Amino acid sequence: SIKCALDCDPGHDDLAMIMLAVYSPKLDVQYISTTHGNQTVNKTYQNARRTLNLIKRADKIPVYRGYSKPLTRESVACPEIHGESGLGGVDWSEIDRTMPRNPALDILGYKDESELRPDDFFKHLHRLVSAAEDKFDIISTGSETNIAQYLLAYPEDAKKIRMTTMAGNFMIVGNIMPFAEFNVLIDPEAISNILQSGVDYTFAAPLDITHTVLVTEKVINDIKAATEPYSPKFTEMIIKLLFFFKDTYRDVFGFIDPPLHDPVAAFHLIAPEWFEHVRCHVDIETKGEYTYGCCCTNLILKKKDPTKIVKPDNATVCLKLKEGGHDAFWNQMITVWGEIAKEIG
Amino acid sequence: SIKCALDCDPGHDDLAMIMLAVYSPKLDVQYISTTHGNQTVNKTYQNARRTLNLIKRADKIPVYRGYSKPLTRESVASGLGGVDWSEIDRTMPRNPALDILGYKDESELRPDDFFKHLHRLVSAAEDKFDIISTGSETNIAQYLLAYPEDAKKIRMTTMAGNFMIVGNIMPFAEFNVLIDPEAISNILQSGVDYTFAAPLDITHTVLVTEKVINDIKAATEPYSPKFTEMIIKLLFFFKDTYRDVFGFIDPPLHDPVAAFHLIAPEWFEHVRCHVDIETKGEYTYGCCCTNLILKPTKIVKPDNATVCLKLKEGGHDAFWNQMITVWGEIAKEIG
Amino acid sequence: SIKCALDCDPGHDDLAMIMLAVYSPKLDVQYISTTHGNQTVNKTYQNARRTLNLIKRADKIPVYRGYSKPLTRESVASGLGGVDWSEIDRTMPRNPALDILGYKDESELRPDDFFKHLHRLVSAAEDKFDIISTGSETNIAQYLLAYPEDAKKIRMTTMAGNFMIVGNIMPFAEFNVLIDPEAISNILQSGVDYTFAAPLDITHTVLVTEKVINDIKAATEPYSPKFTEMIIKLLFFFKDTYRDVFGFIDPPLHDPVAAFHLIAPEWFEHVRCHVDIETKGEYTYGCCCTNLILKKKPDNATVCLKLKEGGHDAFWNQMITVWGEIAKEIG
Amino acid sequence: SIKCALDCDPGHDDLAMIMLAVYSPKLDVQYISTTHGNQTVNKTYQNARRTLNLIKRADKIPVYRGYSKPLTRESVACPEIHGESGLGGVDWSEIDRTMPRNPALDILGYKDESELRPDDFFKHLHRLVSAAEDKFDIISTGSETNIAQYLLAYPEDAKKIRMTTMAGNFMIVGNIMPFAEFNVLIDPEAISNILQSGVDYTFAAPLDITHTVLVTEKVINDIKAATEPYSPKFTEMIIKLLFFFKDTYRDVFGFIDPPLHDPVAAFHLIAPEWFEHVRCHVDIETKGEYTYGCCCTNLILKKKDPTKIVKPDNATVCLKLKEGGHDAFWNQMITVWGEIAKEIG
Ligand SMILES: OC[C@H]1O[C@H](O)[C@H](O)[C@@H]1O
Ligand SMILES: OC[C@H]1O[C@H](O)[C@H](O)[C@@H]1O
Ligand SMILES: OC[C@H]1O[C@H](O)[C@H](O)[C@@H]1O
Ligand SMILES: OC[C@H]1O[C@H](O)[C@H](O)[C@@H]1O
Ligand SMILES: [Ca+2]
Ligand SMILES: [Ca+2]
Ligand SMILES: [Ca+2]
Ligand SMILES: [Ca+2]
Repeated sequence: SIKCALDCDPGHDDLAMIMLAVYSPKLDVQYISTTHGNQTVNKTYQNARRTLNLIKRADKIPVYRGYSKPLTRESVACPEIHGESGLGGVDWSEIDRTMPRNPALDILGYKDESELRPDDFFKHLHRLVSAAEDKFDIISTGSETNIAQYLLAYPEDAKKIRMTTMAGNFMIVGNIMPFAEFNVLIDPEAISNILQSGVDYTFAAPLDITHTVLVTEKVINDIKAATEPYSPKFTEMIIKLLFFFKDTYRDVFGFIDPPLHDPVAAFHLIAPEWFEHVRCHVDIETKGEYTYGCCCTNLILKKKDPTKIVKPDNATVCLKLKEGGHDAFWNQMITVWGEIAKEIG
Repeated sequence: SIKCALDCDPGHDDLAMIMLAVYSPKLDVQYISTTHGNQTVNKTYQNARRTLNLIKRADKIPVYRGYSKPLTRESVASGLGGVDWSEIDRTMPRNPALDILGYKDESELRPDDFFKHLHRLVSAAEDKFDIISTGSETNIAQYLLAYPEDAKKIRMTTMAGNFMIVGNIMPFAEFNVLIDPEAISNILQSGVDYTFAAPLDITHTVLVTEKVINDIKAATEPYSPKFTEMIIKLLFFFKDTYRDVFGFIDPPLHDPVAAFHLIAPEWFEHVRCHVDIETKGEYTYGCCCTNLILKPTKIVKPDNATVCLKLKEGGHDAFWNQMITVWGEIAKEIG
Repeated sequence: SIKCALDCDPGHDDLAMIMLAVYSPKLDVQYISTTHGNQTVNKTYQNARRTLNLIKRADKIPVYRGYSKPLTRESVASGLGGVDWSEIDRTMPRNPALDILGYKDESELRPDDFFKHLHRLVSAAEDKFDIISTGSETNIAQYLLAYPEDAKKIRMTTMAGNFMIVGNIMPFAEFNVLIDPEAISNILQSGVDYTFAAPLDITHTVLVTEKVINDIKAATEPYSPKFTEMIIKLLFFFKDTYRDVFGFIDPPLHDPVAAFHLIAPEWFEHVRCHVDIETKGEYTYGCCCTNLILKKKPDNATVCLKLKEGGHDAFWNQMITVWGEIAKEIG
Repeated sequence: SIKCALDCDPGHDDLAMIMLAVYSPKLDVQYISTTHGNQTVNKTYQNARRTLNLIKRADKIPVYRGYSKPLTRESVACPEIHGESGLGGVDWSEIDRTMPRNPALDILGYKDESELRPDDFFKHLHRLVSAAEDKFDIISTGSETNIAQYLLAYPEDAKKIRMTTMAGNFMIVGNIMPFAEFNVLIDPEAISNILQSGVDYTFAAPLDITHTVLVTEKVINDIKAATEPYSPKFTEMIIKLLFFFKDTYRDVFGFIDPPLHDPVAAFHLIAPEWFEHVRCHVDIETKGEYTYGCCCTNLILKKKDPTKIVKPDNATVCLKLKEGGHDAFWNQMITVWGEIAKEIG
């Protein structure tokens, strides 16, 4: 079993990722840290805890509320995709009202949530990094501000951190900006810092991959088949969240079926075998006026003139799923949804 | 018939574009102006004249040798490999441009030579004068700096940029834009009526297949086997690198597509939009940035270009029949 | 008395500033936080504690070791040359910060340690809590990123920048700004009440002349000759490079001037203006850009361009009196 | 006698520079080319010709109308200093009405001025560059766009061009922007191009020097003394122009006596021996948002760590006048004003 932490900004797809990571027996989630991105970090905190409560885990997994804005830029949310709440599609009154105390507070010695501070997670992560036999796994699927901040406070830990991310676009264009992907552009300095720090970094789920991991009619019916027998209430919840995500992806980006981005990065930690991988140098544009967040690589230059590479590698890039990859991913995701529905009843 | 000028950096693609434009009865080429690219503007001059001589037109069309480097950056400089050009070079007629300029020979050619000829054409035009541009766009930027009042009477039709797909020589940008993005940025702000007629979006689907090669042979081999051999080699010179570097099974032909746009616009999708050219980006200069991906109350910066993202149905076939018919007529004249 | 904290990168100048702030009865130093500069934040930690120990205060004031590098750029890293510190190091009392934090020893110090202490001070303040900042301003930028709602209740008084004269380590920019301009840019946008109290504009006219040196000796040599010797060497360590590189006959003392501003603001000219920090410039990052040159976007700082008349003398009498009291305590 | 051309944007101080250069026997002016800057290049054309006509030379010196805007930015004029015309202070009706035909037109084969084109000067300059035994001298005291354009058309001539300029600020702050000087900031890409091209370039008159070359009451009375005996009309003209320049320099920048910048660069070609000189690497800021046009040098680094210098020298910088320099300058300037007044009567 692999001990890991999740850094995320839920967000419908982060919701899916938490489910997979928390319930996969291959992963052992230590905590969740929320960031700014799809919404304000206060909402993404609340949304991680809602995800956990729905899956009967809100009193088991500590959740930390992290940094509210990027290193050197202004926050940019994405209600256009994820609603003003960050998890549109459903009424969360019941989940909010039955929310157990956050075990993070116990760890921190806090009476209540008003004491939560962005750097709360630091000491917990540092214990996990120290304890790790090789490297400690972080899955990051929102802005990567929190990890940048950690590394600024703990630079000596970078070499013992392994990042597995949903971020970027390489061989296809971006989404919220022409050539850049949301998670990078909202704080490119963060990812630029991380790449230079000594972290072992994997672009596990760029749009390149995530734009082929779509929530089709076939997926929706497999979900209902795995869940409706055990928990109609849970079916209703997860379907509505996915339909809301679909509708905005259609109205905003023309997509017929929406991409379920973030679980794919958890899937990479669960089962790396399903992914193509290439080592390269990734530069994050920070100076560009219209192109900040662009992930610019030396892949062309290796292919052209291989033995003249100036810059050393600083990342793994996953451009495609290997054969059977899409199937492997959905079976793992739908099995988790089926187990969740069992626990809920 | 449509009077026009060609600005280009031949270049095998540009060679194909000159052929189409010069031999199309729909177009009336007034001159050709060459620019820098992978090859020095001196070579691209020589290559335009080689193209013209091969097609029995070197003594009809004036060719100008333009600027050797970008507005504010460094160049990245035969330029028509695949072929022995000794015969073409040796039988080269005098460049009619020299007569117009009063020059004894070619060593007197200056980058701004084209200016007064273009200004006469712009003045004479009833609406706008058509320029087809398929290399760096430095020359046109320079012209507009010398003649700002003419921008409003210039219509540009270009091979440049990439919009819904990634770039080529840099991750998100296309060669012609990145080699001088300030040029295109200037032009877009100037009042020029500007059409991205042949971005990679379109040109990456205009590929030299087995079917194209045999149609070429069919149109050319009866009349000029030498010319068949030549045009195939030129089209396949960069084939291996296009495969191993950029994944193509069959290599693209970019620049003719922009001449095709002036010949027959009706084969192209078209959308008016605001294009920003990245100039500040370290790794992303030359990017053509639009909101085309997006389907509020946000201040819309006004349109400054037409973007052609795809060929309409039958467009690829319309293009090749026009291109291959030209190659067929050329091969007739050569024998 | 005015409660305040010092953020600094000692540094001979910062050493002088700590002395003034700690021994002035007008100021009540709550803690010192160290930052990166020409020396690593580990050394600047050690140097703040050395300053405190020398002045018989290392067991009174908590010192925090802060961030080791800028927000988004690379560091440019003893830091108090001129002196043998073996005695001071060996007699160093436990850092009271450790007691506050529950740490056994100094290896457990973390850059964000100061945060909760500062937040208590900000909350407790009736209007705003005073920070004097005289190195890179990374620590304060980090704090504000963790605690954005506190910006409105923080008053900064800094040694940083250059406005009507050129810079020092770069043509148009001053060390403290250029080493992390994103930090100061952040702070200026945050809501902090910010004063450029001691730009080069002022500090380049606060020079260690023969007259200053003899006044120092007069105030100190009667009580502590070894302290006289120490403080002169520290003040003249960088003399040769200040002459050969930057033209000064007598070298400047920058950072005390910012503590002096909190002690006695009335000696300074002041103007409210909009300051833009260059971050995009290749050769000009750290430039503090205003329209101050012109006599014909909302204000975000106070700028102090010159000392009022008698200001130089007010400053030295305060500085030299502190050195005289220190020398008394040392003997 | 030294053959040279003037590139300028008159402008009250350019007016003074033309006077000095044209009437100094040490200099042989081949032509004047006007640029954008203190005003639109059409006005600076008219203003060069007005200068020439006033000094009985409008039919002797060809004037070219050059480029109207910078290489890659939008024009910025300076009416705040120089009036909407570019030469406020005086009524120019008489000068305009008695303006002889521009000899440039004869050189170009043009019937009239509507045929003037920005690249007109090119062929004339190229003949002068070819004919020069070493290098051909250009004095440049406005935007340097025209010379950048020339070099883009004629790159092989750069090595045979010597520039002597009024531009920049090095050890003091700028004027129209905090850290940069008008002539550089209005087109920094131009100067950046020129510095990289192979031109032999001298910053002969930065603000460093020009801010100490002031039009005092002592200068004004010396002017009147040298001119009023021979031409009261000319005295009236040159005084009014200087007083207008003074008043705006006071209202705009608080200067009591205004700096007469541009003549100082002509003075450098007349008598270099009055100037300090240092060779260094000058970088022009082009990327800075608030600091474009800044002249950033490696002078600090040679002083600090001398034998590590990376970047090769690309300019001469004149930081101060040598002793007697200010006197030498005014005697030369006031003698010219005195000779002008003689010819006018
Ligand atoms: O571009 C994909 C990222 O932004 C989307 O909003 C998802 O949350 C994902 O993390
Ligand atoms: O980017 C495609 C362009 O570059 C190629 O070299 C062709 O000439 C074409 O104009
Ligand atoms: O540039 C002035 C600053 O740098 C110096 O090194 C001093 O520490 C001062 O705070
Ligand atoms: O900054 C000085 C320059 O601009 C001024 O306006 C002068 O004309 C001079 O050429
Ligand atoms: Ca997410
Ligand atoms: Ca081309
Ligand atoms: Ca300091
Ligand atoms: Ca001028």
